[PDB]
Amino acid sequence: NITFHPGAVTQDERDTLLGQKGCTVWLTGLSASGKSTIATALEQHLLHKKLHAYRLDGDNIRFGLNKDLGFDQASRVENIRRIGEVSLLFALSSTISVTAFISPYISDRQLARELHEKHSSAIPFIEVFIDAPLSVVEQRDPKGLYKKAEIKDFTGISAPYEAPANPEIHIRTDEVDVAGAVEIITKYLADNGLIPA
Amino acid sequence: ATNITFHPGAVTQDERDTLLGQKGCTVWLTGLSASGKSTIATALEQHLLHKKLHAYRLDGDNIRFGLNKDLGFDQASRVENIRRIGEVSLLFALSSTISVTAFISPYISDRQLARELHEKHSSAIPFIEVFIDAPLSVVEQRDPKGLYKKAEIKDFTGISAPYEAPANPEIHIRTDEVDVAGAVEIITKYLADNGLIPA
Ligand SMILES: Nc1ncnc2c1ncn2[C@@H]1O[C@H](COP(=O)(O)OP(=O)(O)O)[C@@H](O)[C@H]1O
Ligand SMILES: Nc1ncnc2c1ncn2[C@@H]1O[C@H](COP(=O)(O)OP(=O)(O)O)[C@@H](O)[C@H]1O
Repeated sequence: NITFHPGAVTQDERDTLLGQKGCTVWLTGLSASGKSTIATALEQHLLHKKLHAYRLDGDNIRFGLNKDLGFDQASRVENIRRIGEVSLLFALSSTISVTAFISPYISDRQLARELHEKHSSAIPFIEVFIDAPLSVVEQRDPKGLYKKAEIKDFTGISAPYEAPANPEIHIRTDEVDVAGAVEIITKYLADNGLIPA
Repeated sequence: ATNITFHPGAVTQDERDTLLGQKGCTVWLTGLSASGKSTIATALEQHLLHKKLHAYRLDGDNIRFGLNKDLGFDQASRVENIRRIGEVSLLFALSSTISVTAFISPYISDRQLARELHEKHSSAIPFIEVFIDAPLSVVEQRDPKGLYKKAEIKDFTGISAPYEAPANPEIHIRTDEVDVAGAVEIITKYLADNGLIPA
């Protein structure tokens, strides 16, 4: 009982068979703003809804796929480029891809977006501004990164963060808790047809 | 009214596999040009999707001009091409997806490095190496893109560069003896026999 047409499955075929549409949920924000805390909680929530969702962050990218990359300007650009391509591949597989990198530069995030929006069939790219004040992330500072200021070119302290002008989702994590941030993102996905009811 | 639950930290591998009713793995196809990797990969992916299983094909169409567009054709580029593909296929397996790679991957050391990414991973991930084995005579008869006839093309695997055949892979399929549906049946049966998809 094995059936297939010649060639590759189309995107509509895959989406229909798996009962799910792929997209990229692109988190951006300062260190300690809550990207990682929100991404792992959102991923679990979606998995409880029987949805394929997968988090991309430093833990599974930096020392594997991108282990060849340094911290010079060219390396940083290439790091985001490759994360953009990988996130697109996950979306093409009918998975909700959640990226949790500071991604400070407008141009880098824009090129990741264009890979999705210019894809032969356009793939949703949902930019989520995880927005916490500098005073809040310095008070949080769960790794001591802000106190070191012994660390150079640090986003928001000694390097620039380029805030998105008008992202698809804007979440102020000093006024919404983790569950509320997960609720906001999931409701956006549901209201835009990307996950079932 | 909401309905949200989660524990601190990341989902564990067993939690993810259980919630999704599926275990992730890499099905690594290797073989000569025109041996049937892409033909089998697209049929297999369709078959698994029909079983409501996440499966995803990695090949030249979605890798070469995207993630790996920076790479050329020198030996160093070639090694790096397979290296990255090994990492990406691992990420898909970690997502509880059946990742199917369809690259010639002619060198034993490159396939071995990809394999060790899976087998030495903190939680070990199955790496299923499938020798798509067709004689030089058959693939020269097939030559669906004229690649073997060009000989015009340099350092071509099986003609002017080596193919290092797997010694004893998890699956060995002679595509001059089995049709595409039978090749899909063998791989799918192996997946079920090893608990990676429901029976
Ligand atoms: N609403 C919220 N969302 C996310 N994190 C929060 C929130 N409120 C407080 N925090 C705390 O802020 C810190 C954010 O750390 P982390 O998720 O590692 O941020 P990032 O990945 O952006 O560097 C965590 O200690 C978290 O517990
Ligand atoms: N039993 C078989 N398995 C796979 N392909 C076959 C088989 N018999 C004939 N073919 C043909 O051989 C060619 C294989 O092409 P392709 O899948 O592109 O090989 P590769 O991906 O290894 O370069 C296709 O034309 C396909 O129709």
